[PDB]
Amino acid sequence: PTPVEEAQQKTIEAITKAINYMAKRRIGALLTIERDTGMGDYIETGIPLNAKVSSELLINIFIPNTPLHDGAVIMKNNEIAAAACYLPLSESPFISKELGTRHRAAVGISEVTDSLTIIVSEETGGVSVAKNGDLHRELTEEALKEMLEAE
Amino acid sequence: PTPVEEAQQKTIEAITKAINYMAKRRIGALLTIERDTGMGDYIETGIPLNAKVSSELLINIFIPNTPLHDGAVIMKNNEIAAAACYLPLSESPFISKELGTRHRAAVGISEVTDSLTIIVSEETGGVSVAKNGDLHRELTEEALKEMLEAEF
Ligand SMILES: COc1ccnc(NN)n1
Ligand SMILES: [Mg+2]
Repeated sequence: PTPVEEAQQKTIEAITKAINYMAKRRIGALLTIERDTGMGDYIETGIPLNAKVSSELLINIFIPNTPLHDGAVIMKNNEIAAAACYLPLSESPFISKELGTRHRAAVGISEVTDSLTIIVSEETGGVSVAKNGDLHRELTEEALKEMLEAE
Repeated sequence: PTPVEEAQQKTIEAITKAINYMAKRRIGALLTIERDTGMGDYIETGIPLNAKVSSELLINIFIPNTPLHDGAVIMKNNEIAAAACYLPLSESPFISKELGTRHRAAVGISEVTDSLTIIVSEETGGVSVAKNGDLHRELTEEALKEMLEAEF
């Protein structure tokens, strides 16, 4: 593997470790990975970080009742660009009616960008991914890894 | 003021806001500001962040029972270089006997660098600074801000 490929794999590993920790503890989380569609306007609504990715930093960001947990982390160029960012809420009538604004925000950004967003539910610890306007629910760890590698 | 001066003032405002929040809630914290003596050897022992400073990130780092809360945050100019860093423990007899590892680590790094370290006690909420081998305890918010402004 090249240094770029090793860097992507290390980032995937950091993401999945953090997601698993939060799912176990039913900590709500919202993590959007910018792709070809720029999301600077949304990044600018949050707290700037421009931080190296680590599972530890991701977990510390989403701790309940802390400054940085309310909103979305947005990742760009293999770094955490900002935390506590605003995402647009989807008006789609085809999202499961039991879900709240976290999932609607993930679907909403997925409607107007090619980004991939990961959501951890605070009600169940379930893990889902929003892309292209659809929400993929009740993912296993292997399913999430496959989506991150495919992306 | 120059951009460098404005950035310094922003970083001091972020630090003081974080320390004040943590002091009020008895959140233990250990925050070393690198000066002219390079601290790379200690930065390398922690989790790399290389992150822009904010009061919100500093507070989130030290929340008890989280991955990044144990060990020192080391700041380099206007960045949080790393968290959960090791610092050497001082054996100075002028550290109050009731104080724990955070204060001893702060004095310890202050004996081998020109850095300024801020400590929040999880027992009392009191704020102290370690510099040049000396620990100064029970600082007011004004005293801390003045110390930080004088450092730059
Ligand atoms: C890290 O990926 C995932 C997905 C679904 N559940 C979990 N852990 N309970 N991890
Ligand atoms: Mg006194």
